[PDB]
Amino acid sequence: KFPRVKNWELGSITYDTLCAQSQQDGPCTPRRCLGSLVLPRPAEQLLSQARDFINQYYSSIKRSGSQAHEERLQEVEAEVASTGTYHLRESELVFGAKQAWRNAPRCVGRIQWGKLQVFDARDCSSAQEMFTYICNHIKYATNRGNLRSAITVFPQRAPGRGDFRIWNSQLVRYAGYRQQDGSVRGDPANVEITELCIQHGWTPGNGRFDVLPLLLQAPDEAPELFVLPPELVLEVPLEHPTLEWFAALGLRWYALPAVSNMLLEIGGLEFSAAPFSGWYMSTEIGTRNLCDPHRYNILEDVAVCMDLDTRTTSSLWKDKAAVEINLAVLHSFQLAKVTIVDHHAATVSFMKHLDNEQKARGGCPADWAWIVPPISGSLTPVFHQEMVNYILSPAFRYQPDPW
Amino acid sequence: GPKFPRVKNWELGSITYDTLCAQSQQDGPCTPRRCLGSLVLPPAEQLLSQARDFINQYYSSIKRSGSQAHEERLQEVEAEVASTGTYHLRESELVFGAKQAWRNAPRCVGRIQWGKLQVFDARDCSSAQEMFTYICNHIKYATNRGNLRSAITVFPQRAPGRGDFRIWNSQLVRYAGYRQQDGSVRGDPANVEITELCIQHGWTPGNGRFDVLPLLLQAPDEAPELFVLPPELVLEVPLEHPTLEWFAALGLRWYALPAVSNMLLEIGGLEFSAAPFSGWYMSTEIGTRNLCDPHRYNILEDVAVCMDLDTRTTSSLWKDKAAVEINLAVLHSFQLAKVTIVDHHAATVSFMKHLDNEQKARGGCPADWAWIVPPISGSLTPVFHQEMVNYILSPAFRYQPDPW
Ligand code: HEM
Ligand code: HEM
Ligand SMILES: CNCc1cc(OCc2ccc3ccc(N)nc3c2)ccc1Cl
Ligand SMILES: CNCc1cc(OCc2ccc3ccc(N)nc3c2)ccc1Cl
Ligand SMILES: C[C@H](O)[C@H](O)[C@H]1CNc2nc(N)[nH]c(=O)c2N1
Ligand SMILES: C[C@H](O)[C@H](O)[C@H]1CNc2nc(N)[nH]c(=O)c2N1
Ligand SMILES: [Zn+2]
Repeated sequence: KFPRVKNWELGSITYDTLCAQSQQDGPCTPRRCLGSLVLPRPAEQLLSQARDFINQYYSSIKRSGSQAHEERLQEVEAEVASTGTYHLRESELVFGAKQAWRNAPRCVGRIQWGKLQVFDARDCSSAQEMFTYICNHIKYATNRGNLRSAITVFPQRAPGRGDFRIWNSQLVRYAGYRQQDGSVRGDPANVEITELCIQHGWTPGNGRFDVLPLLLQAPDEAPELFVLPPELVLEVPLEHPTLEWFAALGLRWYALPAVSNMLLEIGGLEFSAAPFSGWYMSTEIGTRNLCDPHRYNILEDVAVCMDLDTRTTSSLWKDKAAVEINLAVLHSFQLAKVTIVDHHAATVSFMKHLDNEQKARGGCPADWAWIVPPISGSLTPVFHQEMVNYILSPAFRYQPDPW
Repeated sequence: GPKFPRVKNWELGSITYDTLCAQSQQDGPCTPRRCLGSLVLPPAEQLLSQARDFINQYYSSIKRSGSQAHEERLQEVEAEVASTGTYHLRESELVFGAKQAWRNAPRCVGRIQWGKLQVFDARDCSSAQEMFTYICNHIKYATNRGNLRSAITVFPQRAPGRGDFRIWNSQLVRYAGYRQQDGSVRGDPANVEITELCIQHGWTPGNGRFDVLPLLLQAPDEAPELFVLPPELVLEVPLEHPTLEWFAALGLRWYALPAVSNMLLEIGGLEFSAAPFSGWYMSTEIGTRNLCDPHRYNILEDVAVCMDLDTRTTSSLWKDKAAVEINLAVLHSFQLAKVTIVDHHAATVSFMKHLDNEQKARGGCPADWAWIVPPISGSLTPVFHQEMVNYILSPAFRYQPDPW
């Protein structure tokens, strides 16, 4: 019933009891673990999810059973009974957004969960308005390199009406230009979105790091195209501390990781456009974004600059180049005074988070395969920590691409 | 479409479906409410069903499913359980079973090799001395002076009302772990308990960082007896670095042969409590886990200081740098000594090929992602980007409680 969770570096044993609060099914069954899969394969429903959330909210401020609690439950019940739905008070929304981050099993950065600026953009009626909110989000979150976590929340979904959607997966993304000679200039993860932009009338560039426009969509309307003011988008040229040739690669990355394709669910209400940003862990850029084969794929180029043996795997040329690239990202962001965390500091902070959550709730939902970094796994403490994975609401969820 | 798990490779974009998982009879630790996949250790009627199942598997493998000999073997096994409460496997059944157990092992990245496994039948063994002889032969055969060969030696099965054959050590080769009076550990901390068990049983202990442990061997209903391995049987590789000349002076070494000996081999409900097996190392096992784990030899800081790295800050990536050079030293020295080894890139590539083989051969392959992905350079290898389905097929290797 209650899972025995062991740390194999220290011998420590905990027991997760938070998992009992899980109301949603994951992809595993006793016959097969599907834990490594990236994506997933009436009115009393909503009402019970609403009651549960309001109950959480009032417990958070230590006022359970009180008359403000009991009254808020009836407001929620009266509205659902008459309209099939209801609305969150802003304070509740602020709470809900923090819990969704706190509950995100794949996020290594949750030590920060209580510090989150929440912009209420539920009074949005057009793509143009959505653009203003996004520009402001970016300005606030970027704060000249002293990054600050933020989320902007657009109107929730409503029955028989199209969704508010940001078509881009992140607020800032580099273009992917498919050359007709088989290759791709720019970021191959972004080929499809780049093509959507062009079809919607964007005039494309031809660099490896062309910042994409935002395609914003208000309900049942064609998406509209907005170019982000170049001064809003802070970027960091990459250079290496000892390899003077590194900067000559023209490599660079943007400061702000702002995810915009996820759906935020609070108390049974769904928010299809709710972009959020924190700051980068260095490996995201250094390992995944630049070294992944289906991305910028720079491993070989850097290895040759380093004059390593490329002819054989046993010279570990890949491992060596990757370390230097990650070092270039850390150095450069620190040089440009932009908030960034290395994977050792991050994982160490995540262990402290686990301990805080253990005392606070009796567990912490965590997805080992995502929490463990993409290089130097067992060299971080999270590797040796067993983790229980489950779904708590409020939550961030994936949703289909709107096209 | 298909009512089976869909499996994606995110590098290549390719999709497969796992139908093999339908063959699983034993439940794992996960439920719809929570995934426990990262957890390291989570009657004649029952026997007969497992026995019938394995006999069906065996006859399938030789393409005689539904045949007269198949049905006679079924009747033969049932009648044997009917009078003894257990049954016995034929030689070729044991060979097929042992190989299928390796094939079925979700955590093993080396399964491309699964059909080339030398199976030594040792079901005649009747003493601890004789266990020693068999073990020595295994080591000689498998070590083959550096040109390593996969092998398993299978000792008599669990019998009703008779003690188990057990090998107390977790591997046939392991370094002593000597607990110091100043709290620390000399040698391998992983092996503190078995070292103390060896001493309690009469072994005169050394005081090195790399003292090879004696074997504690247990024949049925008898106390374990102690056997020292003749040193020439135990191939070691001194560690040096291709370009960093000082690395040799660290005096580090590792043994050639990884030979796991505490696992239980299960076949058709028959349980072989002693069935040590061995292949060859993947370099990250030695270079990353055994030598760099904090709770193992923990040499990361030593090496980083020799490399003159800034160890006062995480963001210098000193751990990452030292780790790479240690791994490189493992590879270089094993190659120089001409002792079979595989780096984590070559291994993971070979595992992708294996997944493709098994997709065609069996409609899928049970695989534990957290264990298949290597402990350094994870996403630099192709398996990181490969979704995997994990489940228990039988025949299997299983963990078993320690004899004491
Ligand atoms: C403040 C610093 C933060 C750091 C260092 C951090 C770190 C990370 C990293 C490394 C990942 C893995 C992402 C990947 O490989 O694609 C991740 C995932 C995630 N993060 Fe954070 N994060 C931070 C802030 C936030 C904030 C403010 C939110 C939302 C309020 C958030 C929500 C999430 C979610 C929902 C995931 C999982 C995405 C998925 O399931 O695909 N994070 N985080
Ligand atoms: C031939 C070369 C082989 C290589 C390179 C190889 C590689 C590996 C590696 C790296 C692991 C991870 C273990 C750990 O980190 O603790 C592993 C696990 C495992 N291997 Fe293989 N292996 C090989 C041969 C074999 C053979 C011959 C057998 C048995 C007949 C076998 C059975 C297993 C089993 C049962 C595990 C899982 C152990 C556990 O679950 O705790 N392997 N292998
Ligand atoms: C799961 N496939 C990639 C994917 C990642 C997503 O999130 C990545 C993500 C999410 C939140 C983050 C927060 C901070 C940070 N530095 N990186 C972060 C990275 C969202 C949608 C998709 Cl489709
Ligand atoms: C659970 N981790 C410790 C443990 C590891 C075990 O096996 C590790 C193992 C098993 C087989 C291997 C075969 C080849 C190889 N290179 N390494 C191999 C490593 C068995 C039991 C235990 Cl208790
Ligand atoms: C197949 C595998 O589950 C997939 O590639 C995962 C593994 N772990 C990850 N971990 C993080 N942080 N981000 C990712 O995109 C992934 N991808
Ligand atoms: C807690 C976690 O499951 C544990 O550290 C695992 C992770 N993956 C592993 N992978 C391999 N190959 N060997 C191991 O011992 C482990 N340990
Ligand atoms: Zn699972």
